[PDB]
Amino acid sequence: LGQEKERFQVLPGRDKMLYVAAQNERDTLWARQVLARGDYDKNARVINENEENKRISIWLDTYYPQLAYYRIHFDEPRKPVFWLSRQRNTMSKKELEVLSQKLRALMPYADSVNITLMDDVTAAGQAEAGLKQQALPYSRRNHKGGVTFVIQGALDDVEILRARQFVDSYYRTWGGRYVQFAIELK
Repeated sequence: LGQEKERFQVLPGRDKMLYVAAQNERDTLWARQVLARGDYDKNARVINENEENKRISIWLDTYYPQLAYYRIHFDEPRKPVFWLSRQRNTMSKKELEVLSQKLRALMPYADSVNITLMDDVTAAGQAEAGLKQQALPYSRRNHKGGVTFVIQGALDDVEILRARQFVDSYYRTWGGRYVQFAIELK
């Protein structure tokens, strides 16, 4: 990979394909272009966290429709970590091993998929803390199966930016399936 060794990871697939793991969309596009140039399109794929999370969510929409979960993390791409709700889980260890097996089959570059339970109260508390940290007025509204944090009042361009970066960061960690943020409209 050369000077690109820090941006990308090449992983072997169970499907005999090669996977290039990228860190963002701009690297993903560029990497796909390089592939589409040397004609490796049929033999290699470029992956990223955001796309893979969307792709697996589609599959879950049809196979595990009532599933209470957060997000998959790929800090170690050969061993992704699937974050599930601790409070809202209904499945036994055996059923969770089945899910993990089916997730592995969907990600040919993954040795295994670890299912890890995450606390809902913690999920919402980390959202609250980040808003308190920036002395942002907000209302926490608890609904059935989620929480909305409504950010209130006017904010300057800097504060609008700093709040958007917090929100973006939160979603990258937790996904947008449980806690959501919104901006007050008056």
